[PDB]
Amino acid sequence: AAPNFLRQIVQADLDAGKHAKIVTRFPPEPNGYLHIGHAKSICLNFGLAQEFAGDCHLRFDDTNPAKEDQEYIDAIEADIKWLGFQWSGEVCYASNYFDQLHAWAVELIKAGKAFVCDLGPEEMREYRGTLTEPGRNSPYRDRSVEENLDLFARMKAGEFPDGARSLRAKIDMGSPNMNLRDPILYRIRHAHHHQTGDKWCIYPSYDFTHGQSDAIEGITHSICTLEFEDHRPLYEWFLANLPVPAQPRQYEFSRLNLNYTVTSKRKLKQLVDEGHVSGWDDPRMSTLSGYRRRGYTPESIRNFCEMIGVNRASGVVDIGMLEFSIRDHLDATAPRAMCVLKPLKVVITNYPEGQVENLELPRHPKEDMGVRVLPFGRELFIDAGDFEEVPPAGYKRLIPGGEVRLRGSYVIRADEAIKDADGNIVELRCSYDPDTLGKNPEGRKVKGVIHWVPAEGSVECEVRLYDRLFRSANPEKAEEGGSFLDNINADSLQVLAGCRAEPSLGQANPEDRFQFEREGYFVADLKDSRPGKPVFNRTVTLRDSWGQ
Ligand SMILES: [Cl-]
Repeated sequence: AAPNFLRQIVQADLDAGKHAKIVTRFPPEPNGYLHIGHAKSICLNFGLAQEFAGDCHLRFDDTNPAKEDQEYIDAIEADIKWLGFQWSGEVCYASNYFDQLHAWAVELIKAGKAFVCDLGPEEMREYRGTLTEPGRNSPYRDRSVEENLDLFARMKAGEFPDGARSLRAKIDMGSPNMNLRDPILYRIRHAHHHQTGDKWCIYPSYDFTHGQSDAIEGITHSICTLEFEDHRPLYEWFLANLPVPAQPRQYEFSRLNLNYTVTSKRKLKQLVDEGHVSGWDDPRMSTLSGYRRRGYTPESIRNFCEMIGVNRASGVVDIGMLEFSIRDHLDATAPRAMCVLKPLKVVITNYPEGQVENLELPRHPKEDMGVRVLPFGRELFIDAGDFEEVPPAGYKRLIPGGEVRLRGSYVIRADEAIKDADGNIVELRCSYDPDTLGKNPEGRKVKGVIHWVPAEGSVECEVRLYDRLFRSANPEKAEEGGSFLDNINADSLQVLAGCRAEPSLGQANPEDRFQFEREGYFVADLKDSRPGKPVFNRTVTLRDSWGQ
């Protein structure tokens, strides 16, 4: 619903009679798992290309030599495919461009627009200056082209140890823009690269790789977050001073800032490494893997991204919007079922023992989704919460001598509560009114309707009740001497054993989603569900409990 300024930019080109296909890219570093914030970038880059029949590349920004790239490459590809998108052509890797990048660096040296600098980090930082205090030229800035070429070649050949010298662009140490103050282009690092192995011991900087990768790929619209807005002059400087094959243009959008959420790599790691969650794909984690395992649908995430739009204004999005999105999608699309979370045995005293009625309940109140068969008979389970000896005001379920409707079934009456030696109710003996199937009793009213399952045929199962991992809107903000862990929601997970699902749920497959009557929306966990024995995660409650 909200405006998307990039959509309007592309449409204006069309309105002006321009027919060039758009080419976007999603360019993550393969060094972390994606989170919900990345879904906005994914929906933006792939979605724009889809909308206008262009291309979106997947590019791994793998310029850094690291050991565990493949783990992250695989996970990132799986998230993108799960969201339903497809990159055009082959997967791209920034490391594929190392030869060309090095060639272009030599061109800058030859044009007197780059130099080899020997300054150590202390001097390098001191010479850099600040936004208010202008920097100083490196003492090596006036090296000859010949000397720069020789030193750079010797860097590439592996002559010097890590950090001994770097190649820098020669721009302006007095620039009000820090990125134009002779930025580093190459550093020495003797390290094995996941793609190119031991071939390189010089590696290019983010800025030297970024726009040049875009040009090589023929990117038309290079989309990044506002964090890199002040990099645009440098992005443009390289394109203006290199014989690049294309002139991609950079656009910046405001990142997704959800409340109640942590997305920072270091805090996520601590949550995982210290056992606050089960792993990176814990249903409470803001990872895309976590969101999937929670039961969110790709539709709900794409719908949410569409709803918040794309703009250049920083601002917080309430996580209730995302919770609404999955609520809305599952309300419309998910089959209904009954699962008794806290079972209480019920005996229908005037129901003939050994007899059964096979009631048929629609899987959806509106869609043509078939029926579930619910055997009704003498032995049932209801939720223990739906009977009270001493009811609170407004209570609408079972009380002693009182009635309740069983969903899609009969009106029953609580006639005797059986208690154990400790005073716990272990059985509720009820009568039913055989004239009430699909009919209200004549001359009296029944206040409430509850879910229920047959005792014989119910599926025993584990149900995990999930809620927000954090209980405050800005969890990273803590009191003096505290941390973000102080804001953890102690009620974020409740594991229930011995729940009683209707028989039809015995045929649930991993990732099947349901509305559990009067309880919420649930998914059969993709890892722990096995045939005949689902394990259910609560995806979201029926209605908002947190407010805003
Ligand atoms: Cl860098």
